[PDB]
Amino acid sequence: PLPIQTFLWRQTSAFLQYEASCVSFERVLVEWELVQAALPHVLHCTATLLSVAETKLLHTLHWMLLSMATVELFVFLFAPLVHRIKLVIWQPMWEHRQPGVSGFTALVTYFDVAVLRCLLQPHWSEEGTQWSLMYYLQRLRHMLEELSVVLKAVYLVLNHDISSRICDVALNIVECLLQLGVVPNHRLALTMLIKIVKSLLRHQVFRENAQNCLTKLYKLQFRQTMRDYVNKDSLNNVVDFLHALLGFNVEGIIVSAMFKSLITRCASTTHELHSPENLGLYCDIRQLVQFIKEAHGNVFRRVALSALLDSVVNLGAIRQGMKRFQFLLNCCEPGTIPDASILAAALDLEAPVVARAALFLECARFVHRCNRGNWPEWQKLQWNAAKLFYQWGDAIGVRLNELCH
Repeated sequence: PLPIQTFLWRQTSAFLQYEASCVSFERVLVEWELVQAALPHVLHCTATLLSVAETKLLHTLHWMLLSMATVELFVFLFAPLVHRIKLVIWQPMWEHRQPGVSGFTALVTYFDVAVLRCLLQPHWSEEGTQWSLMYYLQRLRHMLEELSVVLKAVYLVLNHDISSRICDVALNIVECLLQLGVVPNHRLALTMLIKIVKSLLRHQVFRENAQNCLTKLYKLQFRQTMRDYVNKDSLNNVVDFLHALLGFNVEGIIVSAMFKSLITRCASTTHELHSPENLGLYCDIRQLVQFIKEAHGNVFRRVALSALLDSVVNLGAIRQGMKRFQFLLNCCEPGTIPDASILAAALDLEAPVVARAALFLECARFVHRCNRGNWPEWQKLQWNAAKLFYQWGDAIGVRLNELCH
């Protein structure tokens, strides 16, 4: 470094005129340590101007080219410019291959580490991202033709925002890494898969690939991490995930592992739930639970009767089970959640008497509310519930007669 540095800054002050500046800009450089020291200004200003001078700046850069921070700056400013320049570096770079300059193409990888480190930026211009991701895809393919930090970077960039192009390229690269066998980390990969599938003729093919990757990953903790994710992440995303997965085996295990915690967490939100703005969301959940009951979830019975399956008596567990039962019963099809058989058989089940009595009195209160007039806040279903109630009563009476008599 020498007192001349101010002159260099002056050049930036011209770019940060369009025609006049290029004359002296080319002259002073045309007329190795000084070249290296001056390269950052030239890279910055040419990137700024590009975002007849084009040819002059390109020639200046080529003359300059013919340490990690330098490549870092190079990538940050020139990655989005690839598609617009339309040669040793540009032509290979159009196909997402390493540039041919020997300055940093050499192997100790400088370009790779540069792109990886700078890609962590939260608001990189999207144009560059699409390139960088494709580059990684290509490199991974080359690896398969003849890395956890890459997964970490992809995960850190995915959360900020997702798009059709971004999600497609992310799915492709994640599939390529799974094919490579990077996973022996598991939590990150599963979370990335969740994020990718959360936003999905064109879409189905990738979706089929999505569940294929999910099945491949299933072979190797899954339940624990999923149970953590469902509670940690906001409901809207969880319900969107379930809608995408099902649409209204992997589905069996995921539901059997997640439904209990989903109901548990959603139960303690009634005040937010009733607010009209979010009412639409509730509708989705209804379908979800209905589907779980329709033909899929036998776990529904076990989750519904949790209060007496997880059993001095444990007050907290039974209270949580009853909270879940309250949410489920008041959710859909009044008088349909507990069938006649379960109520009739509840007398003899080898479970704490308190739980059975609580279930009976809760059904009693539900029937009382139905009588008073206030069904769930929304008919033929009114008449149907009468038949279900009569079946309940007949079964209970038959059981009582058989037992006592």
